[PDB]
Amino acid sequence: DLLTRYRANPAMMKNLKLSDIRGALLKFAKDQVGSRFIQQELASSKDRFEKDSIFDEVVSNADELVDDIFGNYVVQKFFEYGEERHWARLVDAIIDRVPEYAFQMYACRVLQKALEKINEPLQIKILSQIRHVIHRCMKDQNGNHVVQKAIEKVSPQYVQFIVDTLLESSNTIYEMSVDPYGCRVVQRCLEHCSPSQTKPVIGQIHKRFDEIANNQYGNYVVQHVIEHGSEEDRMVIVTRVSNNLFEFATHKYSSNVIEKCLEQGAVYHKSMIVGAACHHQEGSVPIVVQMMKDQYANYVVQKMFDQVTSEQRRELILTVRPHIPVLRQFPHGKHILAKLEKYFQ
RNA sequence: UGUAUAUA
Ligand SMILES: [Cl-]
Repeated sequence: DLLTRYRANPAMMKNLKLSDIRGALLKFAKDQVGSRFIQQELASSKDRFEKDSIFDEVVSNADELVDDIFGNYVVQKFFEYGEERHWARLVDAIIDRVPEYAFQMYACRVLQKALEKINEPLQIKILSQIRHVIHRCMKDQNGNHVVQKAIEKVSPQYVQFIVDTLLESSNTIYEMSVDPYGCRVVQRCLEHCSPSQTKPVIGQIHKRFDEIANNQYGNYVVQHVIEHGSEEDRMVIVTRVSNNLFEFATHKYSSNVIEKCLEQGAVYHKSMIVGAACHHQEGSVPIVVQMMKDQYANYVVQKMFDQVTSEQRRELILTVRPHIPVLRQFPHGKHILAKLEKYFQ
């Protein structure tokens, strides 16, 4: 009845405080208008006891509020930085159903707010439950964000079980790299995990490099290997793409990998790619010229002109200068050479 | 002329 009154004439009730909600916290937190009063009060109130008064109502009904369209924000407000005195109780209120909450679209946002704010003992206490559903959680539309959040906010030694799940079986990393949600977990792992953890992960990627490099999601995983992997990792990749420059460049997704190699690679990595592009075939035309005729590889050669040194750019100009006549007669070849005209003068 | 990344 208290909520029914407050919805009708809200401005006629501008004195309402959180201590007045009392046993109405459930109806308020699950209401569109009610949950905001709670949130606005929690943010604007300077009284620690008013905010603590409803907290036992929050703990008592946490299991019902975490995956509510509106209640999930009320629970999140008590995970904020100025509420550390309440973290341990709130985690215990939800700890046993974390395996469920990881897959729910509202409750997962609460688990992320927890991992973002709480201290390491409680973080490990939440990953304790994610351990039970980790493989299925990595691929979930909701759960992958909880695994991503753990990788960013928890020290590498306490997310080792996530890495060992990537190395669960021989095909796990391929399975994850080609999954629209598991591939995001692999990238976060490449960004934040220790070299002893990322070296076996990058090891599995190399064995099925071609498939992953041309997958609509795995190509992002390969691009993250180039940037965050070792210098030898970039060598094995650049040597791989250099010897198969035409195949990698003329496919929709692996063409982005060659672009990533040019933006990240050192001078001699650029030299391997430029050398392979200008390597004259005895019975045909240089690879860079065929690449300019392709729907995808033409963006790769302009990337070369934008990224290589002047002497390597010099090598490219002496290679395709005899070929502009036959190049202009291919689809979009006029716009391609026009973007390249600043290099042909 | 060519690719992704969840809440009122
Ligand atoms: Cl859902």
